Amino acid sequence: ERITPEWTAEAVIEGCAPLTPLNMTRSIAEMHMEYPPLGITRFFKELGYKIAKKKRKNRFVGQLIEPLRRVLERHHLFGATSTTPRAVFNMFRSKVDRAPVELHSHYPGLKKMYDILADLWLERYGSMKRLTEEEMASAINRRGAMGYQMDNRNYGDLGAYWDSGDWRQDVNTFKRALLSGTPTHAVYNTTAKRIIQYLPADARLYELKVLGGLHKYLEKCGWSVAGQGLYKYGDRVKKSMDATGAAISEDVAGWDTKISKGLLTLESHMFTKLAEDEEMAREIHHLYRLYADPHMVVQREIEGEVHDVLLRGRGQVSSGRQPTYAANTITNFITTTYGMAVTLGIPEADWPRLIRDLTDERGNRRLLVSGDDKVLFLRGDEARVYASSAYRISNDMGLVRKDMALEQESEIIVDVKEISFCSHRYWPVKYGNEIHYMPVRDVGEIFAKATMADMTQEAWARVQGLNMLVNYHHIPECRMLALAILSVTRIGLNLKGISTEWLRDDLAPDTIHALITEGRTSGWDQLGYVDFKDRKGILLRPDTNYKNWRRDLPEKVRQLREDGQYKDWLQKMA
Ligand SMILES: [Mg+2]
Repeated sequence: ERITPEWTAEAVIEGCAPLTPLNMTRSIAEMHMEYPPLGITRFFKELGYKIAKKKRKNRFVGQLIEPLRRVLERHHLFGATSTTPRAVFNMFRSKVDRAPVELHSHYPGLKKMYDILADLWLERYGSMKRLTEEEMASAINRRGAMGYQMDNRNYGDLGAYWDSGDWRQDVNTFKRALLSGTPTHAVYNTTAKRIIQYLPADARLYELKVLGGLHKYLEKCGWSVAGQGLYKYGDRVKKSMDATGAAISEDVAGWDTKISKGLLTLESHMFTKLAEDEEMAREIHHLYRLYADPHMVVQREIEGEVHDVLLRGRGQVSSGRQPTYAANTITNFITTTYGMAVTLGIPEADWPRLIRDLTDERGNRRLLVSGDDKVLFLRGDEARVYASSAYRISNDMGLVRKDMALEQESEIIVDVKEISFCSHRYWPVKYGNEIHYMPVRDVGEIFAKATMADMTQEAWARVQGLNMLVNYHHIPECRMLALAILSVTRIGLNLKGISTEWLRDDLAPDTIHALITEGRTSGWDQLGYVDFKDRKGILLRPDTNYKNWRRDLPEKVRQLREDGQYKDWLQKMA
């Protein structure tokens, strides 16, 4: 039914530069809208639409696991078509087309904590430079799409665009138009996988250049796992639990869709504080003027006609933006620390020390944060105070917790192995005579992510094999699949084009022991396994289906090998 959304008033946040909309006329015209809007969204404002056109498994990994596909689909979460435009628009309306809560009483306290963190980072680490070309080359996804506004340049993917060097002039053109107040290439494209939003490739490279340094501060933070591999997370979870004794690990449903323009105004305020010069601050501020006023093209289908629909929102966070992870991590830390401080009655004059202590992993409160994922660690007495009322503050901000009633008290976790962080739990695994906590999740999810993405298909599989060996060797079916992947993929591929210490053809256990025990242990035989008794549930039961797959893996490896040079890794196991 034909709806005309009325947005609430905007928050006015003292001490912060407002994120005024840009002049979008040029960027809107670049999308070549044809018809006036239908208006069937409740929050997003439709500007117009045009007639469009309806928008596999890696062969190496996929064939290696094929004998297991049945048990993985039945007993695990492997789960294996393109989403129709009808379904795309239905999931946009269900999940994205929801107004953020702009108006609440928490901005002054949130600002205080953003300011404290910014002053701490500046005091200890200095201000933030734009990324260098070399840093940008390390961070790009070479397989990223170009965007409708860039499709008629025929680059294929980001990697080809990057190699051509043409982006150098385009990024400067993007910058100048943006700073004029009338950007080019500022309308988001979307694809369905959830719905991924992304600016054109030139805009994405500019974002990375300006805001990509935020990751460097996060690497210094004891509440962040930025730059650290998954094999380190369990020990961090254990260390945090040992100093506290109780954990609260709650997810927000659709975190990205709930971030307000008010929260974005705070992010911008903080990041301009960090910028290296005044022009950079203006660039960051102008990027956030774009972010807080997102325009995007989403598909739909009515009466058999496929539409490309131009929609305008307010606030929210787009997923296909490289700085998003770092900005999400910071805002998740601040909103969580704020709600905890207010709920526990920590006086505001102690908030600078509180944020320093969280950052230094000192005291008996700890956080671990990655994107929208967080675990809060507290002593039992404070955990009970937190669990019974901190949700009121996040509810006030629209940060509603997933899969629980609105005012349900938080579950207090007291067993380190029940803490979920970054979609894993962590179990103690023996390396020689020491213990390290290593990640586990449903093996169907592990295998699916290793399977669903030329010589880059082979290089991609090989990197999945190296990653699986490093992170999941303690799960027997994962170590086995990893060794099979490394036996069927050829030596000499460019893995770095596709995670530096171990991205090598000559990877050996000494590299893995260096990452986990700093080389106190050695050899294949000191790489631990989970106990046989626990090989069930999320892990593959070691029955005849597993054993037959293992039996036929050497033959399958020989059949999948082609003209390359290979080594036999399956003999490293049994
Ligand atoms: Mg969590």
